[PDB]
Amino acid sequence: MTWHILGAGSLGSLWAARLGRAGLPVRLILRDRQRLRRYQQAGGLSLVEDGQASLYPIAAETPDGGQPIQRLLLACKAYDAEEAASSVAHRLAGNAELLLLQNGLGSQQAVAARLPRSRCLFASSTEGAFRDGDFRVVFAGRGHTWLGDPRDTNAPAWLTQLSQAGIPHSWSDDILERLWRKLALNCAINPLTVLHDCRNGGLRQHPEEIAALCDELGQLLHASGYDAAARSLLEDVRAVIDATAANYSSMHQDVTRGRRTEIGYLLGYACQHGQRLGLPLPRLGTLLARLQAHLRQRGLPDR
Repeated sequence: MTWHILGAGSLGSLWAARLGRAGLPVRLILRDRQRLRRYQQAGGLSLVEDGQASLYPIAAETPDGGQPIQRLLLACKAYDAEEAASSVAHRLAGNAELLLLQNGLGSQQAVAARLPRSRCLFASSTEGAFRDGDFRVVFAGRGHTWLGDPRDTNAPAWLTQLSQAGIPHSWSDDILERLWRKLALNCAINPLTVLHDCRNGGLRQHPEEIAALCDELGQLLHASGYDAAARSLLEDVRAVIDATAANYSSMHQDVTRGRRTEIGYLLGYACQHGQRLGLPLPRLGTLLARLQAHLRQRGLPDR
C-alpha cells in the first residue's frame, strides 16, 4: 500500500511527488538523521515544472525506523543499488516488491540475488529530471517507463495507481529485451562522446566508427536472442543522434563534473557479457580500454 522511496536519484523525487500528490501513501527513506533534519527544515520536496516550483510535503524517515516495507522504489546510481537495498533489507516483509530504477544491467541481478525472498521488478525510463539543490528537482522532459519481471511475468494490480498519478508506463513481458535495447544504444553513443569531447550531434563526423560499434553490438544482441533489436540498432542509433544533436550525453556530463560514471553497468557490462558467450568483441574492447584510461587520467574511477 505505502510507496517507500529509497535513493537520491532525480527520478525518485519525480515519482514521489506525483505519487504523493495523487493521494497515494508515500514515505521517503532518507540516508541518515542529518539528511532527515535538513529535509524537515526545507518543508518537503520541491518540483520545478516549466519554471514553476511547487512544494510537496511528503513524509520522510530513515532506514532504521519505520514500518515494514511492502513496496519499495529504488532510485539511485547503479553502483549504489546493492548497498542501498541492503540498508533496508531488515524491513522487507516477505511479500515485498522492489522497483529498480537503475541504468544499465548488473545491479538489478545483484540486488535480486542479495534479496531472494523479495520480488525485484526491472524498470527502464526515458523521463528527464535533474537536481537543482538538495530537495529540488526539475522535470526536464516527459518520458515513458517500461516495467517487467523475468521471474514472474504477470502484471501487478497496482499499475493503475501509476496511471492515476500520471506516470506513463507499460508492462513488458520481456523486460530484459528493453534494457538491452537502451544499453546497446548507450554503448554506441556515450563512450565516443567522452573520448571525442563533443555533443551527440558531433558523432555525425564519425560514421564508420558508429557503424563498426553497432556491428559488434548487433552481434551481441543476436547472440543473446534479441534479433529485432539487432536489425534496427543502427537506424535506432541514427535517430537518437539527430534527436539529441545539441545535447551532451549523460556520461559526458558525469566526466566534466568530475563524478563517477556507470561504465561498470554499460560498456563494461556489454564486454563482460560477450566474454561469457565466447563472442569476441574487439572494437568494443579497445573502446572500453580507451574509456577506462580516459577516466583514470582524471582521477575518476574506471568501474
